[PDB]
Amino acid sequence: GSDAIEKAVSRGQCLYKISSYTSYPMHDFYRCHTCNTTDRNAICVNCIKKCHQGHDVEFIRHDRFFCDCGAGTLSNPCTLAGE
Ligand SMILES: [Zn+2]
Ligand SMILES: [Zn+2]
Ligand SMILES: [Zn+2]
Repeated sequence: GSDAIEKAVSRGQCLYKISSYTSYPMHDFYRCHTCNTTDRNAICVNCIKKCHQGHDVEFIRHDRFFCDCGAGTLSNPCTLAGE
């Protein structure tokens, strides 16, 4: 496919800013067990490194997802969405 997702990741931004909740772009996604209000959350790599620094996190797989951190559905607010 195109490099558009990889480029967005390289810019350091959250992938929700290009996926919203209506598309499922393909990239690496992670899970945060510390912020588990939603049970099987999927979090983009920039959010896991910044919004979940020091949290209990795991890489899950490279597959289609939209970022639950940027969507605003986790216990904590996304630090890549406007602070
Ligand atoms: Zn994100
Ligand atoms: Zn977390
Ligand atoms: Zn985030």
